[PDB]
Amino acid sequence: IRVFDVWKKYLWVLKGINLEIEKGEVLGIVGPNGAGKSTLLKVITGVTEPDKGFVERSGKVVGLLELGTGFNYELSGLENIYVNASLLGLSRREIDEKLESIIEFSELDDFINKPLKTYSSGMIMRLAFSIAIHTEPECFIIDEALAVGDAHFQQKCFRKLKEHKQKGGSIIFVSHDMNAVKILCDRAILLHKGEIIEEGSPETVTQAYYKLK
Amino acid sequence: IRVFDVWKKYKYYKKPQDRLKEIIFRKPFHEELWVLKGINLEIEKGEVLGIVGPNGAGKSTLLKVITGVTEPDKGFVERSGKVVGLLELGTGFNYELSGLENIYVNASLLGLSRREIDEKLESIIEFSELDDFINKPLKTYSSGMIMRLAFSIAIHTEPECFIIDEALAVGDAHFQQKCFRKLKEHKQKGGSIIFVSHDMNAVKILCDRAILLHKGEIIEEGSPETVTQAYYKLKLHH
Repeated sequence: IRVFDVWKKYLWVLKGINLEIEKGEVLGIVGPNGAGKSTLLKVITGVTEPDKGFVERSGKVVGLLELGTGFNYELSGLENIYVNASLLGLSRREIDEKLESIIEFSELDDFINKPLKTYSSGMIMRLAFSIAIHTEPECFIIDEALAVGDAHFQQKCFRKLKEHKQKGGSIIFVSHDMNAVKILCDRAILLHKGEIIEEGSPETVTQAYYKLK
Repeated sequence: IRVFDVWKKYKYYKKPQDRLKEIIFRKPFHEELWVLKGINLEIEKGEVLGIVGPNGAGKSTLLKVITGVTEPDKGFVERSGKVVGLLELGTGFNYELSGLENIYVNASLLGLSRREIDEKLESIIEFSELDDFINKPLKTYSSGMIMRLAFSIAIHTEPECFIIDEALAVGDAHFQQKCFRKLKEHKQKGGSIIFVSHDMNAVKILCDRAILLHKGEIIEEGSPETVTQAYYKLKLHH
């Protein structure tokens, strides 16, 4: 939710970053690839510790880095659901309530017992999406590379995202399509060399990015 | 390159519980299923071959035997040179290491020599378009930059065949074209490419010929029109 004066070095990747993601919000993060967007998201999700300052988050954040974490291909898809969902914080009771819905979402009911090694690359993405979309995290990190291979599958993923937004979820959108930002994002921010140059409505930020572009 | 009488099986426990019960009773309590049955195939240098089929047909397990990650239970596969696939892309990367340092381990694992790395090192870093960040460690790299780097190392190792699933290579179209241009250069240089997709239109235009894989066997093979037609005939009678 809230990022307060967070700093990260290795040179400082992030300098004086203050940010807040409110509930029910679709937030777009735009900038050069070299600006350090990945390091900013990692401090948010919590995989990277801020060198100076702090960030407080109400709940877990799910991003591409988390997606499909801990998968073991020797294990079955059904077995893999448990290990992935457990790493994402779902309780044993929660998994069983959602195991039925997760399998129906992936549409792998025929193949779910089969071990992951046999699955096609598309099937694995479909499975990891199903586990991730159901963990009910407070925030979702959506890079444009996500949602690839959607035989209308994106619509089911997109429909749950509307449900997630209505339930107080927050979404972070990482993409280079500014037009997409206006359509999906309630507000956006532009990141340059570890600092936020301009923030606000997606129209204002899209203008500023074009000024930089 | 050449796949002869390849067969591949796996254990199929009905319930996760049953994996326990087989420990207790000392008896197997699994199901043996064959991903690939009677797979005979040839890949000619300078060929774009399309592998189309249902997800269960076994394409992933078949591609994995070709790349060399999995050994066939029955039959054999012979390849003249290395094959690069999604599992290989960025294999062995350590994010704590620098982007330049990580290049060395990937190429060393992909078989490139210390001398071989250096000759093409200039173009590869210029190919990735990562200039100041090359000194920087991978952890700072964006997901795009990491994938962008991994493609760059793999695309120039000049393996005999490239396996391209359609979901793979997604990204900046301008960089995807850079990969597309190099693959055309790869084909001209005697390279062979394998195209895996559910887009028949993509298969028909790009693939010189194709095979249809269903239930672990090739039901129809040949010109892309016939195979794409055959794939439609298969979808009717299911």
